[PDB]
Amino acid sequence: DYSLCQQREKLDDDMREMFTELHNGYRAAFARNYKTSKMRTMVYDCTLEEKAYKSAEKCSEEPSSEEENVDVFSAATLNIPLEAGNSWWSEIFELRGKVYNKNGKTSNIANMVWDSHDKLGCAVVDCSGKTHVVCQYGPEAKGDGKTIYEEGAPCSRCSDYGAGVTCDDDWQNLLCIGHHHH
Repeated sequence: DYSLCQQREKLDDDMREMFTELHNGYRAAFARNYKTSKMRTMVYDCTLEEKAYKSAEKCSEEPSSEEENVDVFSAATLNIPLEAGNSWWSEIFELRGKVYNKNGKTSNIANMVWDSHDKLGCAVVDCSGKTHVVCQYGPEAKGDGKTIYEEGAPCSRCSDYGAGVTCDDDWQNLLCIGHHHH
């Protein structure tokens, strides 16, 4: 549901969906291969999208807070969600276990697979001829020295999140989802 999002020049509902699906696929792959016990399903959040735009328009090439990812490019090869997603996912090679080490090498992948993250919103802007892609995540949790994900059977600890949260049959029963119609 993107009803609360406004018209953006370089982002539409299609791309919002592409961003969300890409992240959840990354998180499902990560949960199965690293055995993460409470990896949440992400849902698109139009409030985080507005936060992402307000931050993106500053045209920094670095994140301004722990829950922000930034990517900068021109002459893209892939579409925008894949160009950003792949750059951020590639940091997986610099991870060294479940503990986040703030070293400039893993901030994007850590935001994407932080187990308690369940919301994202993104922004696409031009800065002096380069595309900046920014995604903002929630809730706030990421930090140096903190545990990115707890380890164990997938979905075994969904109930840690409390009311209404169950294993998500939409994502191969690997992720945890909040109460919803389905």
